[PDB]
Amino acid sequence: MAKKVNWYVSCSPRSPEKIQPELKVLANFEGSYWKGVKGYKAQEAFAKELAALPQFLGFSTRDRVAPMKTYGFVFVDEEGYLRITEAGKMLANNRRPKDVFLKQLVKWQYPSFQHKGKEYPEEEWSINPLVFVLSLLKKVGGLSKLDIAMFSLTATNNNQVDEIAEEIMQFRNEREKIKGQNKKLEFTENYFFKRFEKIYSHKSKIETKMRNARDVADATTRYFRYTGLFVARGNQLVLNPEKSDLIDEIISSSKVVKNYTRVEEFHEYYGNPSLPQFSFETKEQLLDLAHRIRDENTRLAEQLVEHFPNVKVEIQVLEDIYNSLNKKVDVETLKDVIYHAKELQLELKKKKLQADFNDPRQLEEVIDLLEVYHEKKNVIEEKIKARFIANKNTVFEWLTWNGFIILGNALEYKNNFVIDEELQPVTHAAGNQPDMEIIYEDFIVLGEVTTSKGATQFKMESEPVTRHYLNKKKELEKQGVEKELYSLFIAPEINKNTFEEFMKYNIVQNTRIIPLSLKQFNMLLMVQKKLIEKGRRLSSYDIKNLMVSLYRTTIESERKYTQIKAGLEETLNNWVVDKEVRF
Repeated sequence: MAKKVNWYVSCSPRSPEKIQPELKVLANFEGSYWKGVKGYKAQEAFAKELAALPQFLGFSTRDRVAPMKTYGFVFVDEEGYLRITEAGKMLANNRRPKDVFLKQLVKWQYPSFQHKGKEYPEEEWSINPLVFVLSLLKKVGGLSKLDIAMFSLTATNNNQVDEIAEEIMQFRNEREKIKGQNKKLEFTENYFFKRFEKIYSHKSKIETKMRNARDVADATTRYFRYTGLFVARGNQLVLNPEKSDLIDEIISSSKVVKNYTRVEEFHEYYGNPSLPQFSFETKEQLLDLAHRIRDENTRLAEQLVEHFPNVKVEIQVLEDIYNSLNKKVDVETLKDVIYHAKELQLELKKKKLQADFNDPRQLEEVIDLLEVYHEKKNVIEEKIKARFIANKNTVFEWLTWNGFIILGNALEYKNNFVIDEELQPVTHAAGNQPDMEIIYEDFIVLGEVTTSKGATQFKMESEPVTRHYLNKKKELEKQGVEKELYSLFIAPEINKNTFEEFMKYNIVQNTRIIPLSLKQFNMLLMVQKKLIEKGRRLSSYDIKNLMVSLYRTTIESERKYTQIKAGLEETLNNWVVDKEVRF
């Protein structure tokens, strides 16, 4: 048949936040001829402007554009011109972008204008993929990436939820009986092999399909987590329990519209970011929602403010946000207040972790997981696969960032990697950003981490770390922010040449890059764990003193690699001794 048997979240890009800067560029081409030969001039000029983005400096145009069509941001009208829908104009302008994605992905259906005709016959196809996963999870609790790959992508109709839920429950019951981890895996892989054989050099072909399903399941979890309707718990996608009422309405009102064959008519609906219109989206009920989020944020800050006065930052931001409602109480203003209020709630939740780390087992879990990264590559993959959806490179950013939260005292713990509504990690930081920026009262630390080693580490890290550092120093000067800037570079094993290159930049180009082995970083967290056991904890000054001290050693030590390396070990030990804790 021409007929496809699975749906698809493109891997270009694999994470949803990279659409917005592409779409902003594409919006400059609105009203250009875009189809057939008259369309060459515009597609070509777009290709080029898109090439200049930082995200491409460190493909076929039609492959970059396809997802923007699939999610209803853009279309080609019947006279062949490029048009940007209202959803695409909101996203280009960066207005409530997770809520734009949430409404586009809820309307997303097969068949559709992009997916119709002989390949997508109505006899087989009638599904809203995101709502299908919502309904499924109601039955099966959680789905791993592999579960999504095996069971979900090959659903082609909303009406299959009950039968696939049944099948999963029974697959988990068979697996559950199989004794021992390695036999469990074989069984899992055998079920997956046969299942996909019935669905589609032979063994080669069917393994390609399983791998494509795995790759797509990954992008699927990242786009779905971006809407906030789903979050990760361990290595499983689960429903977000803060969204239950929304998720029930979504399931109850979703639909596959029949009018998909004609472009303008289908996009007057699909391109409308007002739709679907949810019950609570009246002035009266959005007031109530804004007020409930205000109370949640108040409760969180109330409970932390005495022992963690760095919540003062979010308290003031909340006030600024809700003050808008002194001027205007219309639907659009209420939606902006709610969007920014939920963002600020996530900031309060990062500061809540400082309270959770008062429990020595929570603090020690981060230490033990960081220790996993001294093991062999294959051991790290397997241990991280069992506990996270994100790959082990992103999880190392996330663990290091938890490291900084454990140390305490920041005004802002700015992860540049993406996390979801439960603060679990999603996607690595972009190549033009440090992995995190930790902002303190009078200094700033860029956290730069890598699991890389050897020449590969020099190649991957030497230049980006120095450029991130000098870019931020220039930005701070431009903004008149007078705080001294440091970058803390952490790897399981710091390569000699990398180390030397940063020492050269500190003394020659006036950077303040401080390289610390993972072992040295974990010593810090062990220090703080021992202080908390005694009713004490590091102050902001303690952390500043460590960064200043280590920095001074980098530029004052004798120039030999082994001398600067020993100087740093000694400076670190001095600061550790000073804390009067015991190993």
